[PDB]
Amino acid sequence: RPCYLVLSSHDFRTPRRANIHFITDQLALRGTTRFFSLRYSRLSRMKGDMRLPLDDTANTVVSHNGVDCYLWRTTVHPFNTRRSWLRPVEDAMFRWYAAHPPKQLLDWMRESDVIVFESGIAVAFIELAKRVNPAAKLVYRASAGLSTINVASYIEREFDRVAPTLDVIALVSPAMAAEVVSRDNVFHVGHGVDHNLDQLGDPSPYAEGIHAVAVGSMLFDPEFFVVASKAFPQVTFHVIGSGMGRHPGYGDNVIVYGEMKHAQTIGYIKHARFGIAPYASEQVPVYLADSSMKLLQYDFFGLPAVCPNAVVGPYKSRFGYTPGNADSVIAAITQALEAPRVRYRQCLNWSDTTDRVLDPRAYPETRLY
Ligand SMILES: O=c1ccn([C@@H]2O[C@H](COP(=O)(O)OP(=O)(O)O)[C@@H](O)[C@H]2O)c(=O)[nH]1
Repeated sequence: RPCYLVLSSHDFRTPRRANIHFITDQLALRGTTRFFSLRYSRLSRMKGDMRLPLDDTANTVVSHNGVDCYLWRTTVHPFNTRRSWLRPVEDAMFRWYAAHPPKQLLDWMRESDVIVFESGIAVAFIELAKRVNPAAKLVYRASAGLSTINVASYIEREFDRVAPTLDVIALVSPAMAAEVVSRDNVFHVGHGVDHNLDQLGDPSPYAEGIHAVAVGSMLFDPEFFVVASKAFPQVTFHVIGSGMGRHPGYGDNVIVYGEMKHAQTIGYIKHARFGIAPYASEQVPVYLADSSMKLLQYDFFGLPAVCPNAVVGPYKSRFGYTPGNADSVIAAITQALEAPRVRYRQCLNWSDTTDRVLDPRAYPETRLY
């Protein structure tokens, strides 16, 4: 039993699990498992961080589902000011941040056999991990491209600097490789799915009729549903965890649900006629076609999908539209309604995914070079 440390600006305790949470669940099955949460400060708090409900636990270890969680709270955290004249202040703050890890981080690094750094702020601690524990296998999990996150220049330069020294760079999408300045240690590992997705998919939340589903708040475009619901009165749109309420534009054929536990979303997904990834913008990375979690979930079931053209990507059963263009929304839906359900996409479970995250060389198909 190996001991894992995950560094991320997620916190493991926050209710909507992201990819790193699912991986972390798998790590917790394999060995000790600590999740150290970064980029959280007093500043964070006065800006609406998802982690604020955890604030009274800050800087202490809390056990959550077999994971040791630590939300690091500093007074300020370094960030992209987005003003290129403020750069040397940024560099200063990132250097300062990186130079002042808490003892708990250092201890956890020392205790770890494997340290996973999620793309983002965690980059600032890769070198530190190498110094603290050169025996630790250093796994960078690229949930997102650095440029997409729009990290400070410091983090890009630092990532570029340290990236070759990482044991594993596990890209969610090969499309991320262009901006990763390393080769021999760069691997492709999607997105897992729950090993029991098919069992979770039964029963059925839906009565008779045609049901379409959207799950998730990422770039949530209510206007999609404004148009789609009006244009398709015979379709019931199930809008789950959109991060917002009932937009006044929604037709009565839209059902708006609060955030739903992942396992419970699945029946809504499996038994839908088609799913929707209503990203409000096409100013999105090319990799989002691969990295979108909801689209992966639809894909698992072969659920035809309506999504912006920019995230259709190299996939069947995705019908692109232009956000804000009613005609294209209607055309895409019209096609989705008639698309057959076929499981085109191979979806490894989270356990098999985590295996390849940790030892991609044992699975040579993951190699990008
Ligand atoms: O109330 C919710 C909202 C989101 N999700 C899931 O959370 C993941 C991420 O959703 P988000 O929109 O934030 O990102 P995306 O899927 O579009 O990448 C997706 O698999 C959703 O299916 C969920 O289970 N319940």
